[PDB]
Order: sequence, then C-alpha cells, then structure tokens
Amino acid sequence: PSPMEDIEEILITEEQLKAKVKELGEMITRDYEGKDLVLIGVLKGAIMFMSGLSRAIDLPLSIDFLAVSSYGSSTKSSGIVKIIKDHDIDIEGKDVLIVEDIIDSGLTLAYLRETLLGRKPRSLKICTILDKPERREADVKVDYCGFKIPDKFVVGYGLDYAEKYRNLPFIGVLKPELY
Amino acid sequence: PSPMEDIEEILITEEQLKAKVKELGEMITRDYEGKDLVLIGVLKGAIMFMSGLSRAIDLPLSIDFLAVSSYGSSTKSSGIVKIIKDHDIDIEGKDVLIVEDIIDSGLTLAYLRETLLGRKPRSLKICTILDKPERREADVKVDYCGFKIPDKFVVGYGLDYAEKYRNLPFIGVLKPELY
Amino acid sequence: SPMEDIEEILITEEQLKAKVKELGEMITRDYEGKDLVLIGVLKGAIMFMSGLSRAIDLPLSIDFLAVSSYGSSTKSSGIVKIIKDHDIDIEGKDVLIVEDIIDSGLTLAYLRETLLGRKPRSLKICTILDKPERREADVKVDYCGFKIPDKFVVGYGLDYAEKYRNLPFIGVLKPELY
Amino acid sequence: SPMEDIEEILITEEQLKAKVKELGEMITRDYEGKDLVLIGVLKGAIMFMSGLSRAIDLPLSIDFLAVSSYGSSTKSSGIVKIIKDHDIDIEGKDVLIVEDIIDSGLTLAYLRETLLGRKPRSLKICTILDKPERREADVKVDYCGFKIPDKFVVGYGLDYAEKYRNLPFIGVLKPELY
Ligand SMILES: [Mg+2]
Ligand SMILES: [Mg+2]
Ligand SMILES: [Mg+2]
Ligand SMILES: [Mg+2]
Repeated sequence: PSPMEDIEEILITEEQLKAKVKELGEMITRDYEGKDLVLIGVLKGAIMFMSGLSRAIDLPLSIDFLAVSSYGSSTKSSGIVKIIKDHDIDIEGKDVLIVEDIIDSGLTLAYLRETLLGRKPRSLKICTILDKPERREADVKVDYCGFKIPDKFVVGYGLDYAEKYRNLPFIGVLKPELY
Repeated sequence: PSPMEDIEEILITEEQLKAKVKELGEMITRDYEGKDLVLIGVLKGAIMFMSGLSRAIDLPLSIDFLAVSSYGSSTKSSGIVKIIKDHDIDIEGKDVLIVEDIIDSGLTLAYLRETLLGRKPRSLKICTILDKPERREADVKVDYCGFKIPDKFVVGYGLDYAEKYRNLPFIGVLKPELY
Repeated sequence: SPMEDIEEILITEEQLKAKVKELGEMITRDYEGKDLVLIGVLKGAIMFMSGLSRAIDLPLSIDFLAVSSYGSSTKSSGIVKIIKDHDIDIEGKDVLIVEDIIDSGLTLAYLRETLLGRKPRSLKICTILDKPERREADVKVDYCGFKIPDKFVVGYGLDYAEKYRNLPFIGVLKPELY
Repeated sequence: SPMEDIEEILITEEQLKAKVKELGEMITRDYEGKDLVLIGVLKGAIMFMSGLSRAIDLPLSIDFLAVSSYGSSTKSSGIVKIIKDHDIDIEGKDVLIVEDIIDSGLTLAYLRETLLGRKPRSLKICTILDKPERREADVKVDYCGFKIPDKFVVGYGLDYAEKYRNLPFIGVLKPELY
C-alpha cells in the first residue's frame, strides 16, 4: 500500500522490468567486451535504471553523472540546458553510453549528445528503459531501448512527480486526480 | 568472470547483501510511517545502496544527492569539504536520512551532518550499509547500519577503486597486486 | 541610454572611488601581517570587489560564492543553496566577506555561520552600501561604505533584471520600470 | 609589499585605464542597438570585466563561467569541465567573451564552440592582454588590449598561486618565486 495506492494502472510490472534490464545488460556486455565503457546518466531520473543496468553488465565499467537545468524557454524549443554538475571522468577516447530513464521529445538529449561529442569520446551510444515514439521532436538514434509506451503520465523506477514515486519497483500511471 | 576475477575475497555475498537492504528497508518504513522522509546520498558511492534501499521502503519518499570535494588537507583533519552539487529539495521541517555507502573515520560525515542541520530539518538520521568501527575518528551516531567489517581494501555495490568495481553485486577485497 | 532610466543620482562615481580608497586604507592597516582572503557573492559584489582589492596594499587572495534560493527557507531564515563554493581553503585564514549591499542581512547571517564552520582564523563583513532600516538579522558589519534610504538603487554592481550593473554611480530607478 | 616581488612594470595603471576606456568606446559604437551580454571566465577576467563594463555606455548584462581541467584533454585540445555555467539565456543575443589573457587559445576555442551551440546571434572575443607567439589554436580575437612578450606577468586579475591579482598594473614576477 501507500504509494501503490495512488497508482491507477501498471504499464510495466516489476518482474517485466527486471527481465528487460537483464536482457539489455547481456547485449551491452557483448557489444562492449574489450572497450573502455563509461556510463553517464542524467540525475536524478536515471539512478534507478543505472543501478540495475550496471549490475547486469559483467564488464569493467565506469559510472558518472550529469545534472542539468533549464534556461527557461530555450530549453523547450532547442533542448539547450545549463550544466549544474558536469561529469568528472575524462571521456576523450572512451566508449560512452548515455543512460536515460525516458526519451520523449528528445530535444535535451540531442543537445547533450552534441555537447558530449565535443569532448571526443571514441564512441557515443544511447540507452533508455522507456521511450515514447509519439513524442519524438528531434532526430536521435536510440541504440538500446527497453519498452515503447503510450503518452500517459507515468512514474516509478526513477521517474517522478513532485519528487515522488521514484522508488516504485514498477512503471505505473498516476490517477489524473493527483495532477 | 572479468571484474570478479580481480576479487581476492568476498566479505558480503550478493544474497547476504540483498537480505540486509530489505531488512533495513522494513525498519525505516516503520519508523517513518507518517513523516516527510527525504533520502540524501553522497555521489557517487551511495547510488547502489540508495537505489536498493528506497525500493525496500514502502513509503512516499523523496531522493536527492550531494556531490562534494576536498579542500586538500583540511578535509583530512576536519572533514571539511567543498560543495560541488548542493541538494535541490528544501529540507527545512523535513525528516532527512543520510544514506552512505561506508563510514570509516566519519570526519566528512560529521561535517555534512552539521551543515545539513543548519538548514533546519525536522530530524536528521544516518544510514550506512558498510561500517568500519576501527576507523572512527569522529563522534557520529549511525542510526541504521548494515555490516561491521575489518579495515581491508573493499569494493563493490557502489564502492570503487579508480572508478571501477562499483557495479559488483557483492562486497569483495581487491588483490593487493592491483593497488 | 542606460542612464536615462534614473530618477536621481545618490552617490557619484567620485564618491564611490573615494570611499573605496578609504576602506582599502583601513583594511590595509588592520590586516597588515595577516593571511587575508576576500570572498564576494556573485554577481553583485563584482565592481566593489575589484575596486576594493586594488585599494588594499596587501598580499591577498580572492574567491567567490554563487548562491541560490530554496524558496521558503531562503525568505524566512535566509537559507540558500550553493551553486559555486569557494575554492581556496579558508582554514586558519582571515576572511573578509565582500558584499554589494546589506539590507535584511538574512542570507548574509547564514553564509557567515556557514563559513565559520570551516574554521577561519577570523571572519568579518564589508559592504559598500547599507540599508539599516531594513535589517531582519542580527548581523555585524565591520566595514561599511554608505548608509542609504530604502530606495530602489542600481549601479556599481546592483542590478534590475540584470541591467544597470555597469553604471559608475548609484542611482534610483524610475518607478515606471517596476 | 606585494609590489616588491616585481622585476619590472610592463603596463602602468594609467595605460590600462586608458586602453579600457578605448575598448569601451569601440564596443559602445559596435553594439549600439544590440542585445549585449558580457561573459568572463573566473577569476582572472574580474578586474578587466569590471572596468570594461563601466566604459561601455550601453544596456548590457553580465554573467560568468567557472571552468576546470580534465587533465590530458584540457592540455591537448583545451577541453574543460564546467563548474559554473552562465545563468543568462544567450540565445539570439550578442555575446562577448571577456578574458584576462589569451596565449595558447585552446580552452578559449573550446568555450567559443561550446557557446555557439547555444545559438547566440553573434559571438566575439575580448582580451586585455595577448601573447601572439604562444598561440596553439586558430582563435580570432575581435577586441584586443595589449600585445606582450612571453613573460611571467601578474596584476590586474592575473595571479600566481592566487596572489598578485590586486595590483593595478601589469608587472613581471621575479624568477626567485617560481
Ligand atoms: Mg532524463
Ligand atoms: Mg560516502
Ligand atoms: Mg549581495
Ligand atoms: Mg582566463
């Protein structure tokens, strides 16, 4: 009970989610055997997926994070964001995998990809657990995706609403009476 | 294989670790039913423990992080650190739980506790998965602890060495030939 | 011109210049022999920090703080989130917080308490402008420039929607702009 | 005194003051009618930013960048980690990067490429000092103050282990200190 009471629907179940994270983990492990793999996730939304995915990757990898913010209304038209916390690991010549919790319009993601490319990684690929194909507003290639979902107000496994529901073990839709 | 090959000993096993995280989760859930719970962890070491613990807490909680750095040699004598990434959630009047991956000397922890107290949380408690009683150099009260361990160079479940081994599902000791 | 938005000048460029020189002399005498570190809060303190540090004939270091608001905590007890911490280790050092203006003094009291926790040998405050009738905190100002009425002032670092920081004098903004 | 550590003065306080005025006039003419945002890199650009912004009779905004080194990437291709991003939205704005000194120009070229990605209407560079014989990057400087030899200079923002930033002139440090 408690948070699970506010959930109106369960798009992806706990076990359903676990199996996919494990699956993606095997694919990544194989495509990156030999290669300097560095996982970069954007706080805070990606902590849940980052934690599970890295454990599902039997490889010597590094983890780092990025905290960004909005320039008001230039972020929504161009996806331009302010870097609050830059990553500390030097990614030049390394294989970087961007870990996202969800990709919808993809504006901010396309922008971060470009910014990260300017630091010369040997390669840069993107991985998401959630993805809203409808939503797409920018040309971004997701190299690893988890599930495709309808544009509903979802939460859980990192995703939130007013900082809440990040700890739900599944992906559910909040009752429209809460938002 | 791969990273598990560099491990010379396994102090806490995968399942051993999982059960304890679950245990602490039940205790926290009960002590905080009713109360505005906010979990603050210090990057990057605490991401692994944060992720598992919050899922093991059936409560409406908020998560936030802190990124700190060293002032050189004032950090080792006083535990004074520079705030690279401050927390965004306003903790005044809220119940804050500090989530650490490991507590050894406790200097930096005692300092962060004091700094966080200046922001007036309704309460401030500390939780760790790992703890080296020997190590203690400051007076810090750990309200929730996981395991007590000997002062050996350990890694895994968040803890690292040159940014590596954070993704190990267990707590092991690295072979002295690597450090 | 940026200057045409002013209702009246309160302090001329020459007044500021002279007051800054005066404060510089005092600080030079008082800190002779000490390990002085000047810390200003961005972005307001920029002009004053620049002129003041140049008027102090001592081997000082300079650093900066960038802070933000939490919302309620900030307005009530002056609690702020730090966006940019100072890099210099102020332990055992004689620190001087340089501010552009102190009115309520809430945020300042919080920052002083915060820096004290880092063990400076001493900590004092320096402001170029001051609005006494607006205090809300029991803060002590060790070096003060001018005391001014509670008017909407801009110039010499003080802004309004980011504008007017570059005026070489302190003036009152015309009400048709706020 | 801080001044006793100098081997020779290169540019006097009056030279700087006059050069700053001159640059201010040029920028005022060139940016009349535009949306000017000045961005300096902390902490070196502080003195120059202060004097320059005051010498420009235009409605400008001011912001700052705080950067750090990655290690190899920084030294090789001038790539830096940002510790403090600018807060003002520079999209569709006429931005002017204000620097204290450009020698190799590596880090500057990287920051210019980085700010271009944020879509300013225009982006230019302004430095008070310049060491041409030390270039390592194909960077274009739109407004320059003085060209100087490859000497260890301090003052007017330039430091050495955090000291000497407060000298009102540019001088060469005595070798018995490095
Ligand atoms: Mg995201
Ligand atoms: Mg820790
Ligand atoms: Mg101020
Ligand atoms: Mg510079």
